[PDB]
Amino acid sequence: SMSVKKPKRDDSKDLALCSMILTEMETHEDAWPFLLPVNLKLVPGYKKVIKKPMDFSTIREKLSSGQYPNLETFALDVRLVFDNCETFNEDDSDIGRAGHNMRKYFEKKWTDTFK
Repeated sequence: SMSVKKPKRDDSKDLALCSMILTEMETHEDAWPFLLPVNLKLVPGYKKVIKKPMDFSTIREKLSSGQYPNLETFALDVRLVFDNCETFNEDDSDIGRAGHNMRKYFEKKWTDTFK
C-alpha cells in the first residue's frame, strides 16, 4: 500500500531472457504454424472466429519496440498463440499437435527461467 512495498524482484534481465526464450520458440521444428500471422484473406473462418490473432513474428516486433510493459504481458501473448491454435485446429492434426508441443516447450522454459 502507500509507502509499504514488498522487496524489489530484479526485473532488469527480463527483456533479454524473454528474447532468448522467443528465439528458442522461433527455431523449434514445430514452430512453422506460428511464425507468421495467419493470412486472413486465405483462411476461411479465421477472421471471424479468432478475435485476437497472435504469432511469433508479431510478438518479436512487440518485444523489440517496448510494447510489453512486463514479462507477464509477454507470456499472455505467447499463450494466446496456443489458445488460438486449439480453438481452430483439431488435437489430431499436425498443427493441433504442433501447438500442444510448443506450449509444453514454452511453459518449461518459462518455469526454469523465472520460477
